[PDB]
Amino acid sequence: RDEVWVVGMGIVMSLIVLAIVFGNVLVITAIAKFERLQTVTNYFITSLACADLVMGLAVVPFGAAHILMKMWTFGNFWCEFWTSIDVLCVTASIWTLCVIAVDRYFAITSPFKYQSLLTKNKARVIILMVWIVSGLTSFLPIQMHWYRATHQEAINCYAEETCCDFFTNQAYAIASSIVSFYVPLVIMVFVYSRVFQEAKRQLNIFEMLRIDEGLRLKIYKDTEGYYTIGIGHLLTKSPSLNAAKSELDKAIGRNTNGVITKDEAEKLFNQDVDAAVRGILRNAKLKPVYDSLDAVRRAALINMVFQMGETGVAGFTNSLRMLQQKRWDEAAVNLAKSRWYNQTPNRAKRVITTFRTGTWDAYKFCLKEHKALKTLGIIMGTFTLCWLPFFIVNIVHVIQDNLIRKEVYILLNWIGYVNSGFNPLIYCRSPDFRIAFQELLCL
Ligand SMILES: CC(C)CCC[C@@H](C)[C@H]1CC[C@H]2[C@@H]3CC=C4C[C@@H](O)CC[C@]4(C)[C@H]3CC[C@]12C
Ligand SMILES: CC(C)(C)NC[C@H](O)COc1nsnc1N1CCOCC1
Repeated sequence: RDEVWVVGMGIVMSLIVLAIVFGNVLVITAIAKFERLQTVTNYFITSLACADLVMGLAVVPFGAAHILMKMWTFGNFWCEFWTSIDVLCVTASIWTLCVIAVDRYFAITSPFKYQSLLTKNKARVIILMVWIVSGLTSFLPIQMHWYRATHQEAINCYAEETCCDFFTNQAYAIASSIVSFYVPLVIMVFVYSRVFQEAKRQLNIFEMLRIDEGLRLKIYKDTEGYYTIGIGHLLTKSPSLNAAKSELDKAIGRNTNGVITKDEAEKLFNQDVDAAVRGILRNAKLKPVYDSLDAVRRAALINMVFQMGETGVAGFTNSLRMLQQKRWDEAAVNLAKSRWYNQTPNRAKRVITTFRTGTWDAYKFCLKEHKALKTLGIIMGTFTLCWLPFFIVNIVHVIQDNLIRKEVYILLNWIGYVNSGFNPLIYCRSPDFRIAFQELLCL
């Protein structure tokens, strides 16, 4: 209990409280003030950040006071109430994460793909419902004293206003643990593993080419040096801006002035990728290699025709022969031994991998909408990494009470507590939240 331990642990607990509060009001302020961040996914994130803000203000400081003082100095009424809020916050967090997982599944399986089927009205209704049901399953078994144990060590701690050690009967510690944590966790891990499976299997040429070519609504110059716009649409071979601006207006049918809209860029991208497949079926050297290939490897060939041209890809006489004979790794080395690989290495390696593996693993989490699914997977993933050891030691204590000490029980609970401050830092992955944070912090 040395002076450097109590002050040392006192400082880190104080910093943990500050990092949780600051970080979460930052997230709540960002979604409430910036319209770009006003989505149904972010509505569940503000629900998650609220529980985290309640954690850092109402549970973590009183928990820190219980460790340093080695006793409870807030009475028996605030003891039960503090514990009830604590349980409510963890239940609401995992259930909102479960709701996000389900919402993301219904979105990816819908033709909208990355848009939720829920409106903002029903999303709010879903959010207050998790808090009403969580509030009922968290406050009622504690206020009614259904959680209470019948052994001497327990009953004496309830009577003492100095004690607030969570003593429970084996029935509450199993029922509340599976209903408030294990059931939403199992559903979340099973449902969110499917959203990752869907995102990868549903990858097509349109998403693949948006990864490789990108999207720039303004007229720019590519790696080759020629003028390009939208998703890899070459305008002219002429090194003249007005020459490229003239051929731009002729493609849309209006005075563009060099600026294009998403509707126009997508329309131009659709006819471009259609011209790429049209050229393959007309070219005598590319037509049989296309028929021999599979749906995913066909996209890799279309991609090559989109970038280099129909006659360009027909030059790989050896590589095309290898693709028909289905000698993927032997095709890869010849494709590596090219000017195309030297000029665009990050793009070529992905297309070459797609020919080898015959999967979308090279284009794994490359799309902006996929990064958003990865970020949400990290939010869910760290939560279970932080809470699972505490919830495992909780369902082990019921079978054998002497197997684990009280010192390791609080430590694993605090591993779950520090999670409440990680979520805001994980949102820095999104550029929308990054731009929001910088503006609110005035940097
Ligand atoms: C211990 C108890 C009293 C604290 C509970 C606090 C309640 C009132 C808070 C915590 C989380 C909150 C929700 C967080 C998310 C949203 C989405 C937002 O776009 C509209 C409001 C709404 C729906 C909030 C309403 C109020 C809410 C349910
Ligand atoms: C033990 C103490 C200090 C009250 N912390 C509670 C934990 O942070 C999490 O509590 C829970 N949230 S949802 N389900 C639970 N539990 C964990 C404890 O045993 C009963 C059910």
